[PDB]
Amino acid sequence: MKAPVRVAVTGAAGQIGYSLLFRIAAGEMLGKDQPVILQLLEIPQAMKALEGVVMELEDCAFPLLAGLEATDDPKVAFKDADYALLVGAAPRLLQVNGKIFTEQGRALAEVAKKDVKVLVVGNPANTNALIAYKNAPGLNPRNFTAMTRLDHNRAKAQLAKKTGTGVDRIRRMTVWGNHSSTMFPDLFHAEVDGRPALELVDMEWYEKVFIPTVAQRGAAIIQARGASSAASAANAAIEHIRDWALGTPEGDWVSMAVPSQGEYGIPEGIVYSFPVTAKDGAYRVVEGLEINEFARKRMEITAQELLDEMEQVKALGL
Amino acid sequence: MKAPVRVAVTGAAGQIGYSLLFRIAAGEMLGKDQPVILQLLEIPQAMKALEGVVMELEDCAFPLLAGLEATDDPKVAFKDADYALLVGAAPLLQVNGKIFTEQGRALAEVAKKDVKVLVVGNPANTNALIAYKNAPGLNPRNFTAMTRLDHNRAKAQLAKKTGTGVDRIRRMTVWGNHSSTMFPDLFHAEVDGRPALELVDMEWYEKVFIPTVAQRGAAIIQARGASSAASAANAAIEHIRDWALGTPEGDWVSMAVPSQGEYGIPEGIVYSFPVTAKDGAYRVVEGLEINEFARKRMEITAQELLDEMEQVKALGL
Repeated sequence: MKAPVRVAVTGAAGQIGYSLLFRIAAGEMLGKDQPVILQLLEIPQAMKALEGVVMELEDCAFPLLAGLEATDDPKVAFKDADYALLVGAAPRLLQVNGKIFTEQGRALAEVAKKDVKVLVVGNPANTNALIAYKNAPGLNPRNFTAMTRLDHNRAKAQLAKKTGTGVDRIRRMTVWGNHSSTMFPDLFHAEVDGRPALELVDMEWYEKVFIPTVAQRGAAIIQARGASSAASAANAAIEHIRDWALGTPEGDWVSMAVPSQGEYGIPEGIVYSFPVTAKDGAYRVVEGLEINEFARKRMEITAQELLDEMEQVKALGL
Repeated sequence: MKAPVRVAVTGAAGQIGYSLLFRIAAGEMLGKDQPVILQLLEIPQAMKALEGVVMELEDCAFPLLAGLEATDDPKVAFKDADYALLVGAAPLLQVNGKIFTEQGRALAEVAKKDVKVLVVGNPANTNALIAYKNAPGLNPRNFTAMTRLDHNRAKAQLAKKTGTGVDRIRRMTVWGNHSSTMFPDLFHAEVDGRPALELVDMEWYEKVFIPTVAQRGAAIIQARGASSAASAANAAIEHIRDWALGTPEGDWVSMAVPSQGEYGIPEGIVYSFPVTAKDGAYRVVEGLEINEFARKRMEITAQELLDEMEQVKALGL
């Protein structure tokens, strides 16, 4: 019934975009009652391939796809966007990523809706989201986020498997920090069918199996498939946006990397994964948690990495 | 939260699978209240890649994915299957003969008696034929092939031309099979409750629409450097979904199903008809007036499928 919303998506002809766009047009991201207009962006070199993706989207005959355009100019892609998924990044320099997210930052602040919701997916996501909101004058910095939902989902999957519990009964999972080898999956607050996770697993498995498995999971899939985890990444992005926009379940929370306002003693400014609830299009960092020494030490090590990256970005005036 | 159903999918680590499995596991195919168990089949050389796909599905934390296994053994993949999506085919007629003879047999041996079978791998109509012929004990009526992609392509082209939403287009039909000689039918199709030819003309229908639909797959390969995996997967999902959950009232879809001899289509071949579906059963729309322009074009694929059916018999498949 609702009026259409505009969804901008970059890197739209790449593997993540190919897994992402069809499910967005199907209504899996914002609901069955919410028509979407897709505004897709690519580099000029990939525009030919992007037109092929457009033909396929058309070929699904999606009833919620209320509009569809493809461009290589950010000021057209971001034009009156309500949502902006920044999937495309440097092909793998902090130089290149810097120029992308500065350009895309100012473009968003130029032509997007004032309360546009921004999700950075391309790595390094946390620092790219930093560069982006930093160069987005007039836009609330808190509308800029980066994705740790995949680590979140990966962590949850390993816990369900270990405890013989369905994933739908795993709640209050948390991944702190950035999307990197220093990320911290937190089982001290996680619940398995209403029991504390560490009632059902002990510390040695946590430290020696669970944390390394989640942290190394991307490399394993690359090993098996000969390609990165596009589909589970895209599903993660979809859920990141969906929970942000439609709300988190009562009693639960998710991981979102957001500009730190100092909570849990995390340095201000940097984009950092927190436990969050979301309601009516707005997230709130979950307060009132107790942080022990093991958690604290690992949360600080991610923070330091992010602080290192921030001071390096500032070293280039970005 | 109904009891889970088992869904078998072959060629699971291929491009179409990679687009398929995640939407299925999410509940897009059978509904949000229907848990599924995915039983994934690949060839031995692809099992390593398939394990990667398994990891990825797990990493989505899908609440409706009640189970998940990977195997290179059809008798394992198809065990107690309620649905079977036969996506993997030859990467010729000999090779497909072996594949779909074996998979028809596996299905007979171990799948549910009322297992709904969808053949996606090309040439789908004949592969479905070989599979139902080698499936003693299963109903031939449950063996189907996909023409939903062409159907959907055709809708997309009619919508673009008339400037209306795709949701105002109903009763599209693509007769025959997934091939260049397929027949998209505008004589029965409707735009906003009006006959399509009151909104577009015969010349455009003839010289633009029909070849545009037939050449579409090639146009996508030319653009992406790869085939239509995602829209193919989407067509497969809707094929099953409409079959399972029913078609909208006043509407119908295309499905290639065993012909019983109607509409001048030789009996026994699998052939795309306009069909409705209600309660997991499909029914060919009957009593449509067919004109000679259409009949002639339908018979091209009807006769080329009949030839394939005879050619398959001569090879004892």
